Amino acid sequence: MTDPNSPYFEKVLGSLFARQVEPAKDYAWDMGSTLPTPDDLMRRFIVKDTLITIFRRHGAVEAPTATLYPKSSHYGPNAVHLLDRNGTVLQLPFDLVMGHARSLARIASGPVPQRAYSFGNIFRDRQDGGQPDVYGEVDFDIVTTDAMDLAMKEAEVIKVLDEIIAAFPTTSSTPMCFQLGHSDLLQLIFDFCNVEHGARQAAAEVLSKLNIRNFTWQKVRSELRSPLVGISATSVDELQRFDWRDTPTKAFTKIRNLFEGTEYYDKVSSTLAHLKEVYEYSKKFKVNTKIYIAPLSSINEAFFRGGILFSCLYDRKVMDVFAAGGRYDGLIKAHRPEERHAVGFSLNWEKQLAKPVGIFSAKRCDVLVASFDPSILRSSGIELLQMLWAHGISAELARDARSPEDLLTTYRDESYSWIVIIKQESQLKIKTMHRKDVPDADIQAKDLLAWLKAEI
Amino acid sequence: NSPYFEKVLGSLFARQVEPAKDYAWDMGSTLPTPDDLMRRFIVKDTLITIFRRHGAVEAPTATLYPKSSHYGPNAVHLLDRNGTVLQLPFDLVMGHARSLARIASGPVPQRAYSFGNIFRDRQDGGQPDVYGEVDFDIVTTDAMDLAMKEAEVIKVLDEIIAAFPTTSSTPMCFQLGHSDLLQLIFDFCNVEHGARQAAAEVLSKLNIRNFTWQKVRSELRSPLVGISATSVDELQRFDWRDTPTKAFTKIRNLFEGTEYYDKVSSTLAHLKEVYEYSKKFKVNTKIYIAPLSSINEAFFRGGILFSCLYDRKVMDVFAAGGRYDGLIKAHRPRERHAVGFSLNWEKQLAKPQGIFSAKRCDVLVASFDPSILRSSGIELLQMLWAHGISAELARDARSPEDLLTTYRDESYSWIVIIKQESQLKIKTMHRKDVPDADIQAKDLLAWLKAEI
Repeated sequence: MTDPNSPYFEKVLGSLFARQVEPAKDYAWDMGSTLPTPDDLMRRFIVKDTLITIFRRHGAVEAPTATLYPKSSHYGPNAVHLLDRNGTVLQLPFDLVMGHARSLARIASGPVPQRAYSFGNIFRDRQDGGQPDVYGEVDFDIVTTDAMDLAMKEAEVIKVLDEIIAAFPTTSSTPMCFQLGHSDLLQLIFDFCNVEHGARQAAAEVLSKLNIRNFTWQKVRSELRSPLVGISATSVDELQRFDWRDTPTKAFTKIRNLFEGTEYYDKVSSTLAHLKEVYEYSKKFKVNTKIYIAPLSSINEAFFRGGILFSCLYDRKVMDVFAAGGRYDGLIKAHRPEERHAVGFSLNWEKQLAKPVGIFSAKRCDVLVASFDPSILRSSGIELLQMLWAHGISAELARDARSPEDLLTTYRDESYSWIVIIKQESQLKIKTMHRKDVPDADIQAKDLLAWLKAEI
Repeated sequence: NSPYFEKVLGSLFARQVEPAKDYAWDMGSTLPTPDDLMRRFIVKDTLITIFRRHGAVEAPTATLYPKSSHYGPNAVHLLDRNGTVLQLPFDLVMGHARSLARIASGPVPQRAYSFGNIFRDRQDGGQPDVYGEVDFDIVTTDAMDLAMKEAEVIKVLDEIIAAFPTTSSTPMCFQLGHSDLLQLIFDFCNVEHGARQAAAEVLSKLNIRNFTWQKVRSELRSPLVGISATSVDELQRFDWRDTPTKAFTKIRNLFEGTEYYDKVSSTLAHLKEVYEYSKKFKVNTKIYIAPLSSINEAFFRGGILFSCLYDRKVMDVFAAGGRYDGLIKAHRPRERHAVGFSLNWEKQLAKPQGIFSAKRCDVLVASFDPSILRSSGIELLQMLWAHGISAELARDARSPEDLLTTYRDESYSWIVIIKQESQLKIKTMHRKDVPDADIQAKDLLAWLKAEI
């Protein structure tokens, strides 16, 4: 109710942007700040590198992401908000689709890659004056200027996620499933159950948790019955007639049977044909993960108004989300002040794929170059290194050591494929570390490249 | 921080966006073309390959932190909910030095690279300008072999130079200096301390893009800096570069008989050891000593400074860096040592049969029957993907001339056309002397491998 043009607003802005940071807040910013261990970092590199290999098979390129933009009303206080000097409230990305949709709505007309992936940061606010929590998210998006084969693009996105499942150990040998829904279906269900328009976004948000982390229909009913949402007891009864999932042919029949005599039938039928087409394309793409139709699917439905929704789940007795997405044509249109259509998923790849709970056998560094003579180390050692780098072999110089025992103790936390020790008179002792049945070999320095190549 | 300042702050963060401001934010914005994005992938992929040879891993980069007094109004400044003025990265070294001073995570990787964004503030309400910077850093926990680590950073740059077409056939050079050398020159030339940062900023342009000594002297004598004419004359005695042995001799001669001689000589001995390690690393690009080197010297206080330059008649900067141990200490609250470089890799390397012959997509799967395209086409697609072959599906087309006209702005290695009875017509597009071939669909995989 405050006057937005109140002159106290400019007074405090200029006053605060003139203040230098107070020391208590400067120290509080990153007091208990920790960095991932270098073993975490190598795991992150293997995951990212595997992910890009999958994306590139599809002809995708990396696209840049928006870092900063006017706040969206679609987020609560755990989004990071910041003020620029002329008073606009800005946010850091909370997900990556918001900035991508805004960019697709606002950028000048021009060509955009059809298939693109992006690695960006998303942020969570903490209320202790510390820096925001930061997380790596990866998106894969298919953007077209024509509305042709919309269901086929959607099935390719599901296919990419199926390829990711197959590529990683945390997902390759565990039950996963896809659950497909559709914003038009959900809104027609809301029409069917006489859910008041002012309550639907709140209802969608509670439903997005249904059967995730043991958030059963009883919990859902509570929150929908709370006066913060305010759904009538009869409407919740009707919505519960849709609390199920099933394989597609069955689920399409159930749904048509639920809407049989209603005015909603033709629109639902259009929507089920689209899901059917997606399901059929997924069979052509050879998706191995089980597909379910879940009519109350609603994760981020405000972003996906008018389009398919999908989530990929850990399909165990208690389920959790692996990735989620949908067609966000409607989010693009809602941000226009050049038709563009987009479907994609978002994935927290570090949490789901990189944290430990094969591809991870790759070493940070294959060759350690060492010598017990400090002066040989800093001459011949350097000359071997640049040779190995010139032939694509990963290699690093050791610190000084007095004996093999002392060297391996110093490097007890590291893991190499080979440890090369430079002796006097151009002779190399090679300790093979990636096995244990292989004895140490002395070779001539001139043969190091041949010996390493022939070893593999 | 009276209850006054809070109440207005909370109301500021509740205020709705002005429509004119919301439009201005990204009115007129662009993305790079899809061709630029593929070139960026190739460059980034080659860079990472170089870095991984050294055992390096990618380290995360700080996105947001309390504002540094060193930047002016072209750095992006933002207020958080507690009224602290924060900034977006203006460069990557500031964030890395803060982290190394403020975390206690014990072991950090010794060799690391990072790709981050840096930002420049705009005046017309538009979003900040964004640029992609890449850094390579070597971080150590003792003062042993600092010069060897510095020479390795220089060798990584030499490997980048040899790897890319825009740098491997152009005259390039390294110019080496040292913050202690620069500050001893300032003492020798009687340059007042309040003027040294502005002086070092002017000197960082010396002979870059025709910024000759005449232009430097004008700025040094201006109110931007305010150095005496005597002091500028003495500084000109250092306006040269030479190969290292000859450079060290000239510098010792200029300082002979001064109180600074000992510290100069000690500093020259560090630079000689970097030069000697560079020869052992087999650095191919010419190395010069340039006593007035000063790019970002405030970040490299107490450490070596170096730039990598295009060495044509008109010179320009490729990458720059230095040892920023001193920036780390300056951020300790109320040891770690680091050296590295920074480079705008998109501008220098991605801005345009070579690394850039790699195809965005090797196979286009087409058909002139829409139901075959959407049945057999999908099946061939997933089969190609499952064997690591990059492939995409064409839109509908009525003839090969229509298909080729539609895809004029793309470049594939092969166009596979599906027709009746599991017959494929394969057009070879990466050569020109190769005629079309019809094969059985069950042989597409073998046929492709028989060509590469």
